[PDB]
Amino acid sequence: AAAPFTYWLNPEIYDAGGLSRRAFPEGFVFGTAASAYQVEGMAKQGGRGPSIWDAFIEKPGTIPNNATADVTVDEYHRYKEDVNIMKNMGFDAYRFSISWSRIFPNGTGMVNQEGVDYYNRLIDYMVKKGIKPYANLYHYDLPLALHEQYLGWLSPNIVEAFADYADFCFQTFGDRVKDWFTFNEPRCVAALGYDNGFHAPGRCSGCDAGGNSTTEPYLAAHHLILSHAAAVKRYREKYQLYQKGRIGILLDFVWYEPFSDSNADRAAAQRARDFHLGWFLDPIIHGRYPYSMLEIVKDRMPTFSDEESRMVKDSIDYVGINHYTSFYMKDPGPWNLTPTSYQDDWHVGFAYERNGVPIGAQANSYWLYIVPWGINKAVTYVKETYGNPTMILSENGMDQPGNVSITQGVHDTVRIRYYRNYITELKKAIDDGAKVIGYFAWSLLDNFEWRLGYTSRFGIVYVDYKTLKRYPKDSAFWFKNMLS
Ligand SMILES: OC[C@H]1O[C@@H](O)[C@@H](O)[C@@H](O)[C@@H]1O
Repeated sequence: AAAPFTYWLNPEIYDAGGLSRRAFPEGFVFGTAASAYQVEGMAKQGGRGPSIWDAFIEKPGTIPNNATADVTVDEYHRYKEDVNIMKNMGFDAYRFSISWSRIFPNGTGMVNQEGVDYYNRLIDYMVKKGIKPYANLYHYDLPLALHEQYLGWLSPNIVEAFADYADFCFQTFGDRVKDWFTFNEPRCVAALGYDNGFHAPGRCSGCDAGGNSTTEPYLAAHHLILSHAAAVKRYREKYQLYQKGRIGILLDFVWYEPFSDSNADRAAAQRARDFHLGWFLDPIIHGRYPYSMLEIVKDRMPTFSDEESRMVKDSIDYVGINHYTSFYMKDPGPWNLTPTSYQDDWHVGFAYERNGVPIGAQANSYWLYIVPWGINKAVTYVKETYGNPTMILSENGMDQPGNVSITQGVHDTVRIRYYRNYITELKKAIDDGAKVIGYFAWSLLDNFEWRLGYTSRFGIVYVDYKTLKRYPKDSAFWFKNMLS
């Protein structure tokens, strides 16, 4: 049992700000989201082959305090408890991811039956408890074998490797999983993996592992798009009419607000949207890359053949938008001109304040600014720009510093205000015609936050890493109250 202050009843819990299920469309889904590597543990066990993150983690100094996700919050063994918390808090759904290398230790070939069994236990238990499973197929965890064989996303070989893996998952799990995502944040897979080397496999221009920031991110993104399209084709031709599910992709989207009303600032904000979201959503909706990207990046960007363009266009039933934050965008003056990096290709200036006033308070993470109206502007933008496609707001949340006690950690009033305000702004966008059908908080549990390790807590449930005990935060109860 914890210190007395743990059990103070935060009155913010009961201020739902006017929100309930009645403020949302009939059958609107409220969920939480996690990922295999961040929550499962058993990284080197249960027959799981290693991923790129397992080798990347081995360089000392990469994770703070050289922490690993070998155990993390141990959802492999504690999945029943986690599902029960989800149910008790009133959630309808859980978006989780399947570990490619847990099913295919070598990426292709032999199946790890022990991994298959785990996901079957997990899915069977969610169905038993009335939590809808939303399965994401890839969450930063490429099997290491594939990276060793042909450098993973940088080779056209990855496309059939992935499609076959997707295919197997549909065959095996699709009798009860009716909601699929191919990828989480392919932009990040490409940009962090191959532009700045911040994420595995740590490739970039200056990087230890080698790389080329001018070409490799574009090559990676191209094969991610082809792999998504190839996977969806399997689903549609072989499973969809029989299983009656749906398939989409999850795309991160930072809102870019023009800094001023000038043509140049307004154009800069559009350019950033092109490179951030358009990069993936233009091909999926129009069968082609953003014009700006083609004119700036020229031949450093691959092109789709006519056959590819047809496979890629309309290759979703819905799009998941992951949204956290917003920045101001400036025209940065005259552009160079000589290729440097995907990020430099955007040719923009970032701004985090205007007239001495910050755009929002900062969460723990260096990148996260709390800007509730950004979620409204983002959703309206995809509605207007893309013919109002069916959307899931597939991630939203914020982090506390990792190094806080149970007692301090559970009283997360800042997160309550975060969710109340963001969900209010999302509601306004729906009232004005946006076709959103679900919302997912990141995340249920404090977990392994990639390069930040355990110095960042995103959960609505506090996890003591010493004991692995769960303590619902005030924000979990805020949801419980709002959802009934
Ligand atoms: O930063 C919080 C979260 O944001 C998205 O990238 C998620 O898909 C996770 O990978 C991550 O933990």
